[PDB]
Amino acid sequence: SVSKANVPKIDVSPLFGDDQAAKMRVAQQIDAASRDTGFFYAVNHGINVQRLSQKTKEFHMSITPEEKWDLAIRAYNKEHQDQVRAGYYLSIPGKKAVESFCYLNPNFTPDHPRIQAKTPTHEVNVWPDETKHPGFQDFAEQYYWDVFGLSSALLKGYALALGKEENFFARHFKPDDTLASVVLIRYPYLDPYPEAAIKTAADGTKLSFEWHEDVSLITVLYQSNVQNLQVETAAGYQDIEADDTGYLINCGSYMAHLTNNYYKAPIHRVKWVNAERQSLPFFVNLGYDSVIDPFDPREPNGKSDREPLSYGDYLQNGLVSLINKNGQT
Ligand SMILES: CSC[C@@H](OC(=O)[C@H](CS)NC(=O)CCC[C@H](N)C(=O)O)C(=O)O
Ligand SMILES: [Fe+2]
Repeated sequence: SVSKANVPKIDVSPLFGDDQAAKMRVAQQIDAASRDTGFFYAVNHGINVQRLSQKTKEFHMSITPEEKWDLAIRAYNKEHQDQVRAGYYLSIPGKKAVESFCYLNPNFTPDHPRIQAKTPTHEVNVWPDETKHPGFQDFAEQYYWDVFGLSSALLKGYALALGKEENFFARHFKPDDTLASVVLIRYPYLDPYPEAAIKTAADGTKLSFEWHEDVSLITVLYQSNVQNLQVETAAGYQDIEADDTGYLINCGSYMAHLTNNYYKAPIHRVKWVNAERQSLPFFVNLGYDSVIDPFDPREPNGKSDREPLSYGDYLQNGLVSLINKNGQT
């Protein structure tokens, strides 16, 4: 009774290469999707998503309660005051179904100047014991760089789409300083599924996570093949078809700011489904001091009545606001 959202598949492979005309034809497809529902699937992205899913499953299904406390963010473990972002986010049986593991830039090491300075939103990742999870830390760090590479290519396409040179965003998206994160979200099957863990939208739809815009520049998402996402359009909420072979891409509210809402950050939500599944976002965040001057591609002089906002300010406020709105995940 809900209609299907228009979410085109775009072959992004030309964004990795040097065929400028072909990159422009990709850019156009990105422009079109961004102005329509705000979602598309990136196909021919080069990443082994089946192996991602398998390694992620192995982790989620083998990590023990003892380990989850030992890795827990501050919201679950007061001993871990430095873990605001990175670490384990516990479920609460009977009340909260979702659980997840977040990690940041592998280059945020104890000697990183921003870690030394204790700058907000920068943390050193926590990992489980290697002997209990062999290969996991190395797999996950490598995945960070594989999805970083895809995101750089995507950002070349968004820049071209907006009438800019292809490095317009990508120059602010750097291995040594990016605030990008990976989140490995487990949405469990539960029998019985507690009502407490199911939210209800104003329209009656049962949800697992309420409506929101993403806190990102763009978001680069892998999910299992279980339909769950909806996007608000002018025709109401529409269902996003699942595709476990591609990456679902959308703009976050930083892109909306920079573009004066020419590329809106689409409002979307997560339907409740009683299915064991994965939601594995990569949030494309810039550096803490990155500032892009806002502009408007619908105005002849390109000028915007919005003020510049540094990415670090944006991100810290955004993540707090999202927790206030939709709850601690
Ligand atoms: C379809 S919304 C994507 C995913 O939800 C999230 O990841 C939500 C909404 S985008 N994001 C967050 O909670 C922000 C996580 C930020 C992360 N802890 C960080 O520090 O970067 C889900 O529930 O499937
Ligand atoms: Fe989201």
